[PDB]
Amino acid sequence: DIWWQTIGEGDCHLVLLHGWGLNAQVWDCITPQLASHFTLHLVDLPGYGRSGGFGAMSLEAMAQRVLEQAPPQAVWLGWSLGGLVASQVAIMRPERVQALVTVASSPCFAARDDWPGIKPEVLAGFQQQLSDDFQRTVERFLALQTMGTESARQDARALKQAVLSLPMPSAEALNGGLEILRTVDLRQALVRLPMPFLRLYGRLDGLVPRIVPLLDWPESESILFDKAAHAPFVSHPAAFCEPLLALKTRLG
Amino acid sequence: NDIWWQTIGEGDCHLVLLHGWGLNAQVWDCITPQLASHFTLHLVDLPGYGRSGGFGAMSLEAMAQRVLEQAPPQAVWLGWSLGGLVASQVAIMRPERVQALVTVASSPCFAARDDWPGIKPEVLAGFQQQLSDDFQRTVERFLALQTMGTESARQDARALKQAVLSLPMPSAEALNGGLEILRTVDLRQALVRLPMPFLRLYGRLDGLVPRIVPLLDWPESESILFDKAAHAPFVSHPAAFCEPLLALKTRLG
Amino acid sequence: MNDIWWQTIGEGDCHLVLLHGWGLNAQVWDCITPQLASHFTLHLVDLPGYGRSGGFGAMSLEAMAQRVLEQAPPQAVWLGWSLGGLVASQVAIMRPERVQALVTVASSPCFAARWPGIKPEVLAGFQQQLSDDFQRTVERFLALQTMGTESARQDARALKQAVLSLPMPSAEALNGGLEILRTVDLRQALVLPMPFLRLYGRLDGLVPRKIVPLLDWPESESILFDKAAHAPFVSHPAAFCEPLLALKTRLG
Repeated sequence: DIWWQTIGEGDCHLVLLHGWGLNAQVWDCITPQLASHFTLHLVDLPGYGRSGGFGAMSLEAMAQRVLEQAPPQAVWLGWSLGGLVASQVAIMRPERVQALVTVASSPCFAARDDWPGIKPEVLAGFQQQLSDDFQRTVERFLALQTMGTESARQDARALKQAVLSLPMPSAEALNGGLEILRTVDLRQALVRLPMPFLRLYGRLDGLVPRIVPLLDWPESESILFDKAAHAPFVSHPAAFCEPLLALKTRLG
Repeated sequence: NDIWWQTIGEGDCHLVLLHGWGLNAQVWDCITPQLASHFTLHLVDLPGYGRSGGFGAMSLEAMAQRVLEQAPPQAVWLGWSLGGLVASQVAIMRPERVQALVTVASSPCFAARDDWPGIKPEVLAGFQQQLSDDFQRTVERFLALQTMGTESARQDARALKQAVLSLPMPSAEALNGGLEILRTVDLRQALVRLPMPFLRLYGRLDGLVPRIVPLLDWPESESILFDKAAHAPFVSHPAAFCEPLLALKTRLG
Repeated sequence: MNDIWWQTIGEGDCHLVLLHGWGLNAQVWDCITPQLASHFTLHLVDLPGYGRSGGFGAMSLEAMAQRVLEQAPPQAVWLGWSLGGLVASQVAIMRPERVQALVTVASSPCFAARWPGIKPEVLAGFQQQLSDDFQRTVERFLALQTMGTESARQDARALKQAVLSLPMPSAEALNGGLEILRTVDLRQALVLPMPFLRLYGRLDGLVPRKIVPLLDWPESESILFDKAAHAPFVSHPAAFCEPLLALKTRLG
């Protein structure tokens, strides 16, 4: 069904959800640093990577399918689009999420009134370009996520390699992904999450504008990566892991 | 177990200030009015020092944990000398609490090690024994050691001495433990992977923390050397000390 | 492809040449170059015969080091993995003014036993077996360089990925490299006027624990990783970058 790979054997399970257009291979470089401290669940989201053969679906539905293969309890970490999925799971079944971690994610990707974000028509235009130029629209959207850093070239290639080492996902899965980002808004639903909530950001993130407002989710904690863009775990793997190890400990 | 903690100022951003070994939060008396309009200022007496009486010797880890417990959710943390190791330890342990790390006249590894400049262990050991057998003479030796070499040296040591004479000194055990922290702690590798901004202020003439280019090659941190300051550049050169703090607030937004 | 492929990454103004091992290419450094590009100008090399430098054949260890030198910077730290640790070492014998420091990782001066090590006739086996079953001989030799760790099957498929995404090295060059391992002893020519850092995996099958005799090289330093086998920068990235960053502090 859903490509799912389990690695390591700590008593704390960690579910890692990638972002739009990509797959679990994005975690290749931090899985070695984590697998001795967690049982790690590498997931290709439904419609993505080796989980082809799903079309579009609602965020809720994406979260129900990943939930249906998850361990009983686990820390849930979502990167970007994956951050919304991991968020939806915490909303739907809080007893399953010992703690929620989002990486370079926004509860509401599209700019709303007095809420920073992407212009709803920038993203709408990205769905049109996908019709006209499929292959190069995915590559251009991923090129956006490593821009701005003193590492952009090797980081853009890490992402680009990870989409090109597998057959492209369906164009309907991806367009649906873009729609989720365009229309989803979880700011309120997370106001009262009952479990530990850790939000990680990159300062130079061109998609998720740098946090102070979500800080004012008073129970959640946030870390801003000062020299990272939209993929802090690629450009800053060692700073990325350490708050996760600290988080396993705090749970205890 | 509660720590002396005074919040002053009416400023946008939070700034925790941590004094060095043997002193107390009064060392900041004469820069707080220039910072008061830009930061909410958190003036702390480290566990076992000054007004947070009744603590003995502890590890840097326990020390940083006790301070962090009365800390605001998110602040900029500025450490002077040993306070710099405390603030650094906080950065490492609890990055979500630390908007930015600043150290003044402070070293990640105070004692000289191989290929690493610092206080020679035997010189530190001599200071300890001197402190044990000849307390008040060694306090004066210490106060001179922080101000020596600058245009302003006597006036500055007098200012530091005022902060010493007017509060309870730390217990014999707290004193010895803190020297043992400086003797043993090495945070060099630990601070490579810090996620937040890291600003390091130094005095060119500082005789306790030698003149910086090894640490710059922490490539994501920044460093500033005041040509004319020694170990207390916020005493000797208040105006230049605050400027990079305003620049930091600009960077954080 | 009669050119040595050579890529430069970073702005750390200390230079660091990275030399891969038998069969592999610079892609094996994919997960550590982020950790190190902030601290070094990195030169990723594909040894001649391998990776993107495929249009070469068999050649002596000194021919290899000479070809690799021609495109190397004026001065640099030279770090070699496995077979690459013999190219590095050779370079710090032919032209030591070019080499600010020599680092070897899970490598030995004389790979074949005499002196603990690998039996010579079982490196004859791989050479012969390489003609009777090309693919599985390569796979089985590569498998030796990761097995022995808790992460053996992740680390193994990291190496296979790096091999499969580029042209398979020539049987000639692959045979040539096995020849270097089998024949060469550099134990005597390394008794050497630069700092000499030596990195080992306790669980390394191909490289035993000849460390304690090579500690006697009285001015060579050695570090053993207690849970690494032949590929410790893959199995343990963090513990691998730390000694490199402290070596850079010990210069300058």
